[PDB]
Amino acid sequence: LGQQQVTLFWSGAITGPTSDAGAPYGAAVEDYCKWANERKLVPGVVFNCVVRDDQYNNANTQRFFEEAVDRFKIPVFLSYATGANLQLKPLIQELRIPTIPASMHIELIDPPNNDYIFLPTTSYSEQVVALLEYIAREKKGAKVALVVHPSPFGRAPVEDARKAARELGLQIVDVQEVGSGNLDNTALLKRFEQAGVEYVVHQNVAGPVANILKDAKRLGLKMRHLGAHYTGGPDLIALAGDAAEGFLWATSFYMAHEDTPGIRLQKEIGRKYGRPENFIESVNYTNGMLAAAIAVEAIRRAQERFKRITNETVYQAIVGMNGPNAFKPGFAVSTKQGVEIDFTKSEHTGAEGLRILEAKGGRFVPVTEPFTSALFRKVHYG
Amino acid sequence: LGQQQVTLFWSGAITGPTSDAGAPYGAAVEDYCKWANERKLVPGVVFNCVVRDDQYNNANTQRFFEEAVDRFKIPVFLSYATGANLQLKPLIQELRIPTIPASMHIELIDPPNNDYIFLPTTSYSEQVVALLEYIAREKKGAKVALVVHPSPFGRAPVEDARKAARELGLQIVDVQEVGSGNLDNTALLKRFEQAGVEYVVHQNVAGPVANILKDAKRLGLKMRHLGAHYTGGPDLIALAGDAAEGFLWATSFYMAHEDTPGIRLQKEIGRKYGRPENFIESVNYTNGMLAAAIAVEAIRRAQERFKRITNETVYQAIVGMNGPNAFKPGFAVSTKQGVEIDFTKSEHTGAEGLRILEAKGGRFVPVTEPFTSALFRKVHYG
Ligand code: NA
Ligand code: NA
Repeated sequence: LGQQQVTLFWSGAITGPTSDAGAPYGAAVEDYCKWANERKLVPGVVFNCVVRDDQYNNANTQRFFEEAVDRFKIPVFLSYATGANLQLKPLIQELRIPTIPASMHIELIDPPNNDYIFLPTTSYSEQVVALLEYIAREKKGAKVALVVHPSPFGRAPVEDARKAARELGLQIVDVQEVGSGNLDNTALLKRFEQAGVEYVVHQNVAGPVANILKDAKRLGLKMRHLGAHYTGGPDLIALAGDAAEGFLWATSFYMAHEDTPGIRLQKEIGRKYGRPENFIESVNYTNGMLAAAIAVEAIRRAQERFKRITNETVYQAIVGMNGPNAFKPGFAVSTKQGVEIDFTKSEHTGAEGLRILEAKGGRFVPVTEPFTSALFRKVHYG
Repeated sequence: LGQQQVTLFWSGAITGPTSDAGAPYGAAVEDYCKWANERKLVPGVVFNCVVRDDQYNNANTQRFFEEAVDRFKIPVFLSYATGANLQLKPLIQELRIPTIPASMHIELIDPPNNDYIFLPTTSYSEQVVALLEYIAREKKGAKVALVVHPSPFGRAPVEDARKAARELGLQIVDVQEVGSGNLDNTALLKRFEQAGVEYVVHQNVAGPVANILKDAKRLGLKMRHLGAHYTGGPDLIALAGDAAEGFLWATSFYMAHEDTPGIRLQKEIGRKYGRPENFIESVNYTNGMLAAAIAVEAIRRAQERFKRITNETVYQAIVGMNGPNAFKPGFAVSTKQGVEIDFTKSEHTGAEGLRILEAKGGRFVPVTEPFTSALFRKVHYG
């Protein structure tokens, strides 16, 4: 009765490892929550916006989550790191709070302790398998190398890739872990060239990838580079410049240059709060805005249906978010079959479609229609 | 329960332009704050820590500042951008609020509206002048170029530099402005070589400087590179690696590898709160902790002397911070006759000494004792 306070809490890497993505992501959550208040998107609710920088340290994330459950009574958890989410799964499950991660690791929505975790988009695995499919269409028996961030995040899609490579007749000849501060990748690239690698697939944030491309260009190599969600967009172009030309990127998001109410809104909100241009255009600002938008829309549905806002009512709002009752903010693509954001008790992936985009003269251009990977489902679910 | 709440407010670039510096700086403010609470530095008071990311946008900084005055009645301001500080001097003077900036621009403490602003360390102008002095004893009549950040921060020491150079018989042949995303610095460096530049002095953060060093190393160039406070430290090493070998750097801080209670405190505080290792060694983590330590010691002394914590009593505790009451936390160097941190109504610079250090084997090594530049006082004050 009257205005109530509701806490929207995100914990992730505004600084520290992976912060190329966590900074714009965190910023979008804070901004959207700010916009929810100004436009009164949820009648009778003022959002208390809590955005914590855990710097990719799982102990910081746990402490911030415990504080947020105990003190702020959160009905939802906007989370970040793969490693952190893996570690908190038992506790998330125990206290039944719906959790929407920036991490797209499929293991998060696999048993046990998976009833409350909802992936806004396709997983690292589907992305990587989608890219491998694209590789096998180009060139049979292609030699491919994986380069991966040194963490549970980098390692996430490695097993689905090996088994997909096997199914497609490709050979994964190496897998290397490369983190930030990779000033000189000469040795690694020379190793790949000796072994006849022809395609390098990346699972990383954009700074390590950019460094590798810069060196690749410098040395004049012919291997093609591809990458999953966090590797690309305008961020990669800004760090790699022309060394990005021809990079192939798998993602569920619309680009900054496409026409969508959601992309339009990201721009409007970004300018409103004076974000720098490169935040406004980041695909990760889009990514955070979708996560906060999902949370804010489930809170709204909870208010309309139950007139009470709890982990339980918010849960019920999310698992009813399907069919004609799906959420279509225009942030991510949809299959010509499907809708944009839809969940059920048994379907925990929001935007199940993705595309492959190619970097051309400084901009990522779609070279596919939205699609789902049946190959991913065979190798992963059997 | 029952404890007096004192708000410690900082606004700066946690992300956006200059964030290579602002992030560790803001992290140190927050941590020194948590630590004051853990240890109850000031009896009967709890510090509430408001650390805000303005992304180097002056409009955000001003809005954050006004809000913190209205809602928290802050007794001190920890500020950041040189540009934001220049714009706020009248309001700071109006509010009679001691302001301790990250910015070291000498013009902040020049009249008018300069009564409430205190530099913790040496200014940009004296660092640049000190460096030009190092150049003239090595090579009479040397050709030098200045490369600066494209903002008031970058341009801050240029007039003192021109003045000094002319006193020394050096020829400043070019001043260039380069910001972040300077991926290719070839055109600029080639223009330097054709102009016969033999020394490059940088006024900048670490990222752009690093990009220039790596290009210069690729091109086999032999100009010597030098830089003011924000250009160097373990952060420049991490970004530039070997290309930084030989860089000459002017700062007032102790190094991470030196032995000091203050440096010991920063490692202990940083590991206590799970900061990444690179933040913990950052000189800008040291720099922010000094700023926060001064703010906290002044509040402490105000409490003890006056039984009230206000903008007025904090100010009195700052201008009495001299002689027998000078402050010696051990973050910054002192001269032999001198002392670490001392202010008067008339002396608004804390640690007046600086050193020149040289990068050898990925570590900055002092190459001088602490000193002050008479030449700087000649050109700037007469
Ligand atoms: Na779905
Ligand atoms: Na002094």
